[PDB]
Amino acid sequence: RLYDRRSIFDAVAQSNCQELESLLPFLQRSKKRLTDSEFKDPETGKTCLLKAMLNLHNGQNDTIALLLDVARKTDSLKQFVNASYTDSYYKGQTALHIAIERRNMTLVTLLVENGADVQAAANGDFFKKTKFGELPLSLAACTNQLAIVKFLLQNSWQPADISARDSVGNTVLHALVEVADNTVDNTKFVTSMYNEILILGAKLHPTLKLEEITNRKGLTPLALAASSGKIGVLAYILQREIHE
Ligand SMILES: Nc1ncnc2c1ncn2[C@@H]1O[C@H](COP(=O)(O)OP(=O)(O)OP(=O)(O)O)[C@@H](O)[C@H]1O
Repeated sequence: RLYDRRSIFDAVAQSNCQELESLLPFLQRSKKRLTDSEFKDPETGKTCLLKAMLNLHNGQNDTIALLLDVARKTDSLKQFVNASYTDSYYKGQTALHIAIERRNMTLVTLLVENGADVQAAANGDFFKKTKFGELPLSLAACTNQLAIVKFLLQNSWQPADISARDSVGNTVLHALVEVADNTVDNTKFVTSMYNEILILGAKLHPTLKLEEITNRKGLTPLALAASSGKIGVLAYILQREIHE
């Protein structure tokens, strides 16, 4: 009949609802909400949904489901599902991001249909270059996740902005170029995903001049490849760029 940060986090990660059974009335009666400070790790920002996203057997976590649901019934749902990591390492990350990272269609769908921002920028160190993509779109795109990419743009609940730009003004095409490392297998996949995107550049916005967008440096996706030295892809872009 009561719950604290750990109590919930415990069951969520344990992946059981018998101990979550009755979370709503606590929140109802205590007028506390999963959203406010108490139920977050100030260090990171892990909300109980975010713990759930990390802990999942075979891709399953029935917690996620009777959790967005308990969040929805408590007047905090858009706020709850878009919660990102307050830290400097995993800065932008939302529930949605992880679902895409973890290549989970069933979870990425049961998430945006509960109102996940499909424009949330993965702002942290984790996504940056030190050894892109940044946007749920550009991410799925770059991870080779076409089945999800389509779901993002062609979405009935919330369309992904196909011509969006991250910090450093990079679109999905830029992102792809940025990922081309010249391997037989790499060039192939980037080429395909590139093509596929431009094809959806027909059905959804036959009006958009997508090939022509400039990043913060001021390069077209082609112009990037030219300097970036991704010769394989540059050849594709140019070759296709002649209607076949
Ligand atoms: N977006 C992410 N992708 C992959 N791994 C992550 C991500 N965010 C956090 N992690 C890693 O996974 C762990 C988070 O999962 P979880 O909270 O279940 O860990 P835990 O062992 O239960 O407890 P703790 O959070 O104290 O480690 C972190 O230890 C972190 O190193």
